[PDB]
Amino acid sequence: GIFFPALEQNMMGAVLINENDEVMFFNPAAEKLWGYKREEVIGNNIDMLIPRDLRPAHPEYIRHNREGGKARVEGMSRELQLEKKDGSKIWTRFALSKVSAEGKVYYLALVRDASVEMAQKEQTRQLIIAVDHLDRPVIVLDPERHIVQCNRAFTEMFGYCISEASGMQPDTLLNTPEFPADNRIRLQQLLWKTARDQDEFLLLTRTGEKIWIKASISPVYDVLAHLQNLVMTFSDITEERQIRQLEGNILAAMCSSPPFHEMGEIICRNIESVLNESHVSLFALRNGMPIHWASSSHGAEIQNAQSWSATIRQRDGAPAGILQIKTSSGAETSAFIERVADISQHMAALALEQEKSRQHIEQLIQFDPMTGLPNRNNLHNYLDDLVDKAVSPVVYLIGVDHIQDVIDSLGYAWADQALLEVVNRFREKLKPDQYLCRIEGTQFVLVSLENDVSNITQIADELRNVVSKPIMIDDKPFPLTLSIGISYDLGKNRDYLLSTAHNAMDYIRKNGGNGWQFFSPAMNEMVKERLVLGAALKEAISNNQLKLVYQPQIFAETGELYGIEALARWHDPLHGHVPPSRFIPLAEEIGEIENIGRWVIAEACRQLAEWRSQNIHIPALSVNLSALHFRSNQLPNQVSDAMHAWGIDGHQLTVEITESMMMEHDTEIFKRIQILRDMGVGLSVDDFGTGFSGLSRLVSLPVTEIKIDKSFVDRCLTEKRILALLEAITSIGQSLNLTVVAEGVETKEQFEMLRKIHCRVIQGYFFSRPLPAEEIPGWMSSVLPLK
Amino acid sequence: GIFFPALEQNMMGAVLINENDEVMFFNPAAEKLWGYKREEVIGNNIDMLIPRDLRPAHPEYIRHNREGGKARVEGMSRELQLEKKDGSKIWTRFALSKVSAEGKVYYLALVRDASVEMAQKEQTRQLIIAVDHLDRPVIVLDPERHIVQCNRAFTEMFGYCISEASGMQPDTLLNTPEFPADNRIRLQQLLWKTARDQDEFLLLTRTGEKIWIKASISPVYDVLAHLQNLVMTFSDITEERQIRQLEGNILAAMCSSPPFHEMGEIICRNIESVLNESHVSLFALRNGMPIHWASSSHGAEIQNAQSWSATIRQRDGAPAGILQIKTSSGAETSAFIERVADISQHMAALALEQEKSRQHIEQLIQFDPMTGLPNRNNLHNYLDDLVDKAVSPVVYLIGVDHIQDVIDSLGYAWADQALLEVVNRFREKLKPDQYLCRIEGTQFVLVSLENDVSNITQIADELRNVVSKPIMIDDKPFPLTLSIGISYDLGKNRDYLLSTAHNAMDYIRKNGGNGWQFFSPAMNEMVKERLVLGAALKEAISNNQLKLVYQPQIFAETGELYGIEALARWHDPLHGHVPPSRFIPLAEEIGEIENIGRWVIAEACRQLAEWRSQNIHIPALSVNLSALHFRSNQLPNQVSDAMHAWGIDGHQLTVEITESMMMEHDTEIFKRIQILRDMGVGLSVDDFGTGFSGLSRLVSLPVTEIKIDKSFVDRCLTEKRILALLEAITSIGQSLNLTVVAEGVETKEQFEMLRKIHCRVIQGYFFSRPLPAEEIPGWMSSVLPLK
Ligand code: HEM
Ligand code: HEM
Repeated sequence: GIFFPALEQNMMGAVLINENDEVMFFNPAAEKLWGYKREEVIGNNIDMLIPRDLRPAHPEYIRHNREGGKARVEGMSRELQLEKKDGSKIWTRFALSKVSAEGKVYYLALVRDASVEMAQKEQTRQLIIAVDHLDRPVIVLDPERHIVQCNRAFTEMFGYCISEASGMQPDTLLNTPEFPADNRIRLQQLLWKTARDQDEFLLLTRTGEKIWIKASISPVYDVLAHLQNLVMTFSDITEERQIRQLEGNILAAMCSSPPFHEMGEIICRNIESVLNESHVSLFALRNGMPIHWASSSHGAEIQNAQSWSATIRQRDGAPAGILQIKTSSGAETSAFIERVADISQHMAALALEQEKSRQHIEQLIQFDPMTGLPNRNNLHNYLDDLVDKAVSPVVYLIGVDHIQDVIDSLGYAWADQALLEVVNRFREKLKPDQYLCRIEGTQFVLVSLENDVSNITQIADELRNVVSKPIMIDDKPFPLTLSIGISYDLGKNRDYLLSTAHNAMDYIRKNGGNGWQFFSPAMNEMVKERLVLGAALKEAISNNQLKLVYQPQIFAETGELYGIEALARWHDPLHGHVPPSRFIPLAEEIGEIENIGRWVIAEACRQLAEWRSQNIHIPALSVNLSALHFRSNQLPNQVSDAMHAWGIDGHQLTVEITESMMMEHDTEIFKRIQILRDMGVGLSVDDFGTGFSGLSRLVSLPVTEIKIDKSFVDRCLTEKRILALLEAITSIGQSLNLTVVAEGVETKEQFEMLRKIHCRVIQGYFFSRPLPAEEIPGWMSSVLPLK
Repeated sequence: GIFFPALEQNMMGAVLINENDEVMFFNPAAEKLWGYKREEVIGNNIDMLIPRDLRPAHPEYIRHNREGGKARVEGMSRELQLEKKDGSKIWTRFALSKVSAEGKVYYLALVRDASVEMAQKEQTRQLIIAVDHLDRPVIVLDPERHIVQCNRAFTEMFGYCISEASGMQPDTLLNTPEFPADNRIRLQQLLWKTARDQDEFLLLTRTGEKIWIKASISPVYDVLAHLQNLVMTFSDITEERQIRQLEGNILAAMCSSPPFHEMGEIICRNIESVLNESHVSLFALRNGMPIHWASSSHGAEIQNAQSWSATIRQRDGAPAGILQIKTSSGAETSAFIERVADISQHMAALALEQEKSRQHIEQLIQFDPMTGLPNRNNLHNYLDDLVDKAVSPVVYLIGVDHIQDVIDSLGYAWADQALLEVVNRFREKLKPDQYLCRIEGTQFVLVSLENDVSNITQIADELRNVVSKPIMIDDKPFPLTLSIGISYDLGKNRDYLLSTAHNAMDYIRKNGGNGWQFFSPAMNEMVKERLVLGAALKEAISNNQLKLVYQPQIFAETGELYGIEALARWHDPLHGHVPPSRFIPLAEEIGEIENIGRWVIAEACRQLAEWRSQNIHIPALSVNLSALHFRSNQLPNQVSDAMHAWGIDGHQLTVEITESMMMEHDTEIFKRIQILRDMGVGLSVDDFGTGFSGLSRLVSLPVTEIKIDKSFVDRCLTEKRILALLEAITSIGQSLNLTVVAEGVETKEQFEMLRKIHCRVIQGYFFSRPLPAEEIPGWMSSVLPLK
């Protein structure tokens, strides 16, 4: 038979199975397939040829193709995986056909090895993901200018599928608007142009919005140099420019250097604004852990959405952040999401880098560029030094308040200068011991060592008075004040001091600002009682409750009377017998020293005159002006008025002017005081001048009394180190014809020591304790002399 | 036999041709394929079934196969366009097999259609062309992470195509430098990521080049949700990487806020780095006109140079500048030039906006917000007020220089920190009366009010020393220098002074990297001449070429010469006859304060040795040492050494010091004076003691004699108080044999004016003008007394 040699020498594996599913034929092509030899399977069940794992399902196909023939179908050709005798599940092309061999229902199966074309199909399967995956849409056109294949970017960019765009003109697919009318002419010209070309089109999506597309056509010929294909690519220019301006705006915002979470939120907001129908949010990396960096308020869930992840990497190293964007299906094309993701990721890397650099910068900056002052870093060391040296530091926290008005009105450009002006006033005001710092924003710190209550009640006042007059901006005033808290304690660490200072600083502002306070309620009480005492002193001068007392002075060599001294004296049921060691500085703080001294001298004069008018006389009275410092320009005015109140008898009066030199700062006092001698008052001095030999010890000044203070005589009896200077002062008195008085003496031994040196007047608890205004007349009417 | 039905009833197209090209077998499948009938086909030439246009060569192919053997190929297969009997042409897969009957040559043809396969092949060529048309590389990776496909972009940009790349790891396929930034591990891990990711990598071409690829890996899953393929896209981030570096650098710049011109220069540097041989220019817009803000310095001639412009607009879109890029003709790709235009323009946009704001506020700002120092306008108003008041200042143009080191190494932030550090030194050292501002950039200006050349040079030298110490920052201290220009002219405007000082600073900076001078060299020579004089004094004191004069003091009583006072002199031929009032301050300036005094005392002791041999019995010898300013660092040891040098006990030697100088350090000074007491060396204090008047009487025993200054003795007509000074001295004089010395007597009338006051010693020109070293014996022999 002719069919015998052709079947025998054939390159396709032909096999036949009887109606009972048993095989009866094989060939060398079948041997190239499977692997079994002919005799191994001739007359045996087909199941052995069937794959071992496929045998359970084969009977179903057998029944379907025998009982009903799969709806009376002889067979078909298709691909199937063949498990060769070596166990390899190779791929081959199978074909089936019902046959009537021997009058029975037999089935003939043809097989062909298909490894090579299977590899071609693998190439195509990779190439389809290579085409769907792409940065821009691309579609190839046959000689008749019909769309044949497209990509996922094309589909998601124009709302079209391959089924919808198959075999149809690009313009017919993207039906163009009639406005302008030349769009059709231009697109035809470009599409039918035989050479590579580019142009711009105004396509409108199947689902809506217009896109100003930039389309390009390129040719591809064949061996015969004939038109084989024309590849057309629709690069986006509308959304492409949207991403370009997205990067531009992200860089613009980042150039202002806003804080970390602000940068994250800005990036998220803009990313969503471009890739609408999505949410975005970033995570930062710290200590090898992710922390939610920023998010936009539009975090609502959207159906049919997919996540999309990227990693933030700085100049090198592990990630600095995690990028995640959830986008709803149909929101925007995948390549466009890629375009947004790359820019967002690189911009986020730069954002992380900026914060990282700012960390090391701020942590080590030793001066804040605004105001150029020291900052927290320097203040930390300048407080650690003091705390470890154990010298009690005092920390004031200043807060500028009522500032936001300038920021709102003129803007930051002028609000910065407004702060700098006050900071410069601080510098012009402060002193070498003090240290200044600007910790953050409108908050500053002052470090001091002098920590007396009366010192702080003045430093705080200076700091708060710095801003009395308004700040001049644009020649227009803009007021400000300060809330200043004072921390002062021993032992506690700088951290405790700063915490307390900030507590007080915020507390003052919350109460209303424009003020100052200590941290300690007890220390605040202290000043409350001080203020009450000051008001009481005001009322006291008003109501004439203070008095004066007299300390007798005697000629040390004879026992005759020499003078009396007017020691101020305060009496009060609310506070008992306060001493001049405490009630004078209160008068200085309250500014009533003027009335204090006025009443003192006035009552001294009135007592002197009312005793002169009676049958009693005394050598003189000495009022110590230096105690209240009596240093205003009315220094002679007050005494002149008081003396004129009852006539001028300066010869009967003495005055003490022990300002360290009384001319070291104000020469007007000296130039005007000569009226005292003109009236006859007895000038007196305690200290010894320094410069120019104390102005040649002012022989021109008619000094009368030289007073050796209490301490000198108190310490004299022990040491010749003081006996020598006592000798010198007494000798110079005796030589320059000056009367020397000693303001202290306790027991007979001190008086014995002072006797030999020829001291002229001695006063102290020895001769007579101070005796009030009511019975010193009795003492003088009784005792003369006292030795 | 089944061999007949095996083919006769087959559905696959089958034909057979014998040696004579006659069709011997033609199956019903072949009938339904071609359209002929079996009877019409059998016995006819095979060419009838061949396409008419291809028939002529078919017999030639058959003859070639019959004769040449063709390596006895058993069979083959392919697709060709079959022509049917009706003339229609279709694509039909087919295969050829070689069979032999009766020992002759026969050929068997098998045929199927697979027209959908031809359509898929058309789709496959289309996929290849679609992916290959775009220049972005894409590759596909099997599950095991082996690259299994490539495209034209990848092969062109990496050398390896698929053939030499398939079936191996991408990390090995892609070679990297030796872990420059740990690139190997990053590539390995990213290649192993299971979720979509993207990073950057250095990859070296076949030749070997440092190119950067933005590897972007994405997975593709199957229908059953398993990892199926890994497709990645290496976008060549080289232009993109360059823009990344550009953005980072310019972001760092704009954050650090450099000056506007340096910002433009940085922009130009980056622009030329990304575009070699570029003549880029930033034509900003000022007052509606294009102003050259900056440009790249490489303006070399270019043939048909490519020119482009980018528009710089504010937030509202109004034009504000033009980035004009000029480059080699067509040397820049459109896709990359577009970005170096847009991104650079949009980053410079905020620079321009901030600069416009700063320019609007420039005429009004009063405080530079980087150093806190007053800006140019404050200084201008201050100098205007000073000149209106007729105050000529000295503009210490402190040109803080060498800052370029920190600028190039650590950048603008740490440059500002160093500037704040140096202004900290200036602020702490400047005296209250001085003023300091910042005229521009790094040029500070410290306005003072010192006209003395000595004070000016002292301020310059102390500024130089305070800047000399390394300026610590970031634990890498940098040395810094100053170029202090100075000027001083009465009645000249601020413009005159600031032009002069600026020109002087420029002149000195040009002549050297450090120094300081005046403008108008007419007076700059003063520093050089005084320095030469200082060197000459150094030489003279080292050589011991000075001289001494011995002025005697004559008793106001009837007596012999009380003593001598030794006064150091100097006589040189070149520098003139230098007086004491000149060289003593020069001695302090040059640092021989202790050395000159040591010479003075040594000469005094040697001359004491010389005198005693003759009848010169040395009543007493005072060697001053007050104007020479002995410090405690060298006083006791050196002053005492001269005592033993020639055997003269202190009973005649005398030193002098002012208590105003003793008060400099009260801790130890007079201890050495007591050592001198033990040695017998007397101490004659100055005009009078300072405060407390006691150290001049106890522990120390001065007032062995005390001297009255000539300025007072000759001015007694107004300084009449020196009479009381004399009597105060007389007190302790009669106490323990102490004495006064009125120095400066010039007439017998002054002698009468003094002697009435019981002064014991008279000195001055009148009784005896100073005598040369060797005439003391003559004066002694001649005058006893003169009266
Ligand atoms: C590697 C060996 C084999 C494999 C992998 C295999 C697999 C399959 C599978 C999965 C089907 C379901 C329908 C389809 O896939 O098209 C099928 C159908 C069928 N199989 Fe097999 N089979 C093998 C061997 C054979 C052989 C040699 C025969 C000989 C007749 C056979 C008899 C049939 C029949 C008659 C059908 C009906 C298909 C139709 O009518 O379209 N099987 N085969
Ligand atoms: C549509 C029908 C046919 C077409 C288009 C066609 C075309 C061709 C062409 C162009 C060749 C040259 C070699 C090559 O292309 O690889 C060839 C070779 C050949 N053809 Fe055909 N042919 C057809 C039908 C047949 C048939 C039915 C037979 C039956 C035996 C046959 C026998 C041969 C032989 C023996 C060769 C030699 C191949 C070799 O030596 O490698 N041709 N054919």
